[PDB]
Amino acid sequence: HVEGLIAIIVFYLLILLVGIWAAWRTKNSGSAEERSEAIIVGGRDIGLLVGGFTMTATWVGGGYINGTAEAVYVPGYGLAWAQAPIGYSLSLILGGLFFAKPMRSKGYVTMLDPFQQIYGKRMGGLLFIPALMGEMFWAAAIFSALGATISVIIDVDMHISVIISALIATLYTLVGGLYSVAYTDVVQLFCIFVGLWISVPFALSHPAVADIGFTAVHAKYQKPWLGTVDSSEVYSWLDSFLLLMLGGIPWQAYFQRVLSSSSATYAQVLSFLAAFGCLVMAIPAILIGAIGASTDWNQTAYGLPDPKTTEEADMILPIVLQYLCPVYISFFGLGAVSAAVMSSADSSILSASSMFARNIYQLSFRQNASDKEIVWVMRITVFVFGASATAMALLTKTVYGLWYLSSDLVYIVIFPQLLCVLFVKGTNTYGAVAGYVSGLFLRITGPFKTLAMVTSFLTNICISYLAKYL
Ligand SMILES: *[C@@H]1O[C@H](CO)[C@@H](O[C@@H]2O[C@H](CO)[C@@H](O[C@@H]3O[C@H](CO)[C@@H](O)[C@H](O)[C@@H]3O)[C@H](O)[C@H]2NC(C)=O)[C@H](O)[C@H]1NC(C)=O
Ligand SMILES: COc1ccc(C(=O)NCc2cc(C(C)C)no2)cc1OC1CCN(C)CC1
Ligand code: NA
Repeated sequence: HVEGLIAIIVFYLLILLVGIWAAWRTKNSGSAEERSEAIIVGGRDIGLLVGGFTMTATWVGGGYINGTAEAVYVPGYGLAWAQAPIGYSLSLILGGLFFAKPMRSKGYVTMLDPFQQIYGKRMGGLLFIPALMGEMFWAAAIFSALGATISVIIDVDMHISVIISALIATLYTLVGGLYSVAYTDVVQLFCIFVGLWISVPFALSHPAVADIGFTAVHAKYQKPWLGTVDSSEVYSWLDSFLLLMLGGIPWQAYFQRVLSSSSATYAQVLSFLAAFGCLVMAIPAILIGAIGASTDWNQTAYGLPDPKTTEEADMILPIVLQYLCPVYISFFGLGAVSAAVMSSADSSILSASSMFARNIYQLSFRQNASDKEIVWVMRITVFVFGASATAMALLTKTVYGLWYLSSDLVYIVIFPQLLCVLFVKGTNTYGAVAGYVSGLFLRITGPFKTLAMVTSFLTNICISYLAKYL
């Protein structure tokens, strides 16, 4: 109620102030005669602390902490079917092991730079379409989820909340660039960590909560929360896991921090330190889900209808932090959830705008452009993309339907091409078109998600080698 609103106002004011202050601090830190790169790659000196904070904050936002508890709470699901915490960590480990050093060693600026140099500028432009939709729909889904969460916590209609959040996210982003985004994520990580880890001890001691050890393997009010994977569901489980594991890498939000580190060796340690952070920040969510599963919602104020019978199972974590915690701590908990839902919007906006500013506007349409023109183009693009994302979140009712399609398209199309450029020699632009056509055809017409990725990958190689033989 009042405590939640007081937390939100303070948190957003602090974030705005830090974002503005970072721009003043770091306006002069860059190549003095190349201002276009200073707002994209950041001057190529970010250490272990700031890098480790921002890389962790990128991957631990969105629906992570609010859908990790829901999977544990809902009967028929459990720890077996909560695959985000393990998918993200394995994706980060694989990235740091195999992809991070080669990309940073060659000193690229954007993810599309490898493609345009070998395949061609036209093919680099064609691969811009799948990425831009993903970056512009992840932000829309995040904005919708934030509105839902805030309308549950307090009563302010979705429009004002989403508009006020999006304006603040865009304002410091266009003013600062990468440095504001990186310096504003330390506050978010500290808020989330402190709130969740101070809330969890108080919830566990409520008289209504039972023993989470006994509930895990024995049924008291509902089915055990460890879960079970049936013999029929093995392949669906593997496909769902592989989507997150092998589809989180080919994103520019990830490659904007791999390419902005001091050296190749410091671009691996950040991934290895973010893999640990993803696991560290997921334990309180699992614990809150287990609490919610073990609780008896008849002595608390929520009333006899259980949250999953009233059809509020997406908001189990706010309900626990509100009803099973004292107000002093509920303040910190609600601030933490509000910080958690908002984490990965600015990174997506900056990632979407940087590629259009560099690869599309500069390198293809207008090569002969000064740095001032490109700076203004980047700022205008940031504003337009933020406005478009907010409008899509508020008006259209098909945000998730398009997010699901774009997520599949990225994993089926972009990932096979990245492997081919980085690790396979002899590839041509005659096989890139074949892969791009074959993946799209199978996705649109008709586990078939992973089989399309292998068909897209294996059609890239055979045609490219065949074209050499003609
Ligand atoms: C949920 O909480 C309620 C309290 O809000 C409790 O319900 C208890 O259930 C007992 C049944 O063992 C009931 O007691 C009976 O009440 C009738 C009148 O309706 C009376 O004629 C009987 O002699 C007997 O006392 C009553 O509904 C209620 N009892 C008390 C003392 O509150 C209980 O804690 C929980 N119930 C469930 C179904 O989860
Ligand atoms: C194929 O790539 C992904 C597939 C699924 C997810 C995922 O988060 N799913 C659960 C979910 C939904 C929601 C709502 C907001 C809609 N919040 O969480 C994320 C994926 O890539 C991200 C990986 C981290 N970073 C690079 C951004 C992209
Ligand atoms: Na961020």
